[PDB]
Amino acid sequence: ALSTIIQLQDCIQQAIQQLNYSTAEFLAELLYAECSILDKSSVYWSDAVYLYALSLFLNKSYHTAFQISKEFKEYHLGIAYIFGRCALQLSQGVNEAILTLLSIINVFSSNLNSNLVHIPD
Amino acid sequence: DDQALSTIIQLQDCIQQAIQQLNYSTAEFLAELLYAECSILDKSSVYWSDAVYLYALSLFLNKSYHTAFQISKEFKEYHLGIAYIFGRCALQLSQGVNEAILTLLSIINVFSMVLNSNLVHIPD
Repeated sequence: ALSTIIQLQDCIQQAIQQLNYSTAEFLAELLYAECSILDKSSVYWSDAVYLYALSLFLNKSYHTAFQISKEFKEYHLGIAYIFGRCALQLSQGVNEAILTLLSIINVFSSNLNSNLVHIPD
Repeated sequence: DDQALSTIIQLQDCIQQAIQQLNYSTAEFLAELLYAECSILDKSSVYWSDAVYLYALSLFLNKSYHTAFQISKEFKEYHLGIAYIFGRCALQLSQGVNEAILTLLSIINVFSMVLNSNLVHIPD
């Protein structure tokens, strides 16, 4: 049952793209709950975590997305970015974000391609 | 004039790129620059409307709701996105809601000036 979660993630993309906030809260949480059970290391799990964390961060809920991205910052670059921005907003856990973002920078330096919305280059 | 249009287009792509990421102050400055540059061009041309809409969106995004509300109130009828920004500001401040209603009712009833555009956050 991956078509339904793909459709709902695309729906989340469309909703957040329409500058609609707290609409993506329910759908992001639905994706989080659905994908927490199927796997803990699949690409869909990381995608759901990242979309959820984006939804909480953009809806003035920082003290939750903070820890949510803290748990799985090392899996996806967008999760680490959300963690760092929420750390800047809340002035907490700066060092861990520094280490994670330094590590992703060295990966580019040393001799990741998800195209989801609001993903920084 | 040959390069004048290219600069405006490049600036528009720059603002869309900046808004796409969570980079808002740069979007603020770039939208301000485009809005200032577009002053010479006549109100009939689309570019003024797109620049005003982008500036209003950037002002709304930066929590400066009052300035976005005023700017959108100035040219609310020209573009649909300006009306959207007016409605968002009206809900956020509860000021001038009646004008927002008289604009949105007309824009919704007519659909079902400039109505469609390729820019970011163009409402459906």
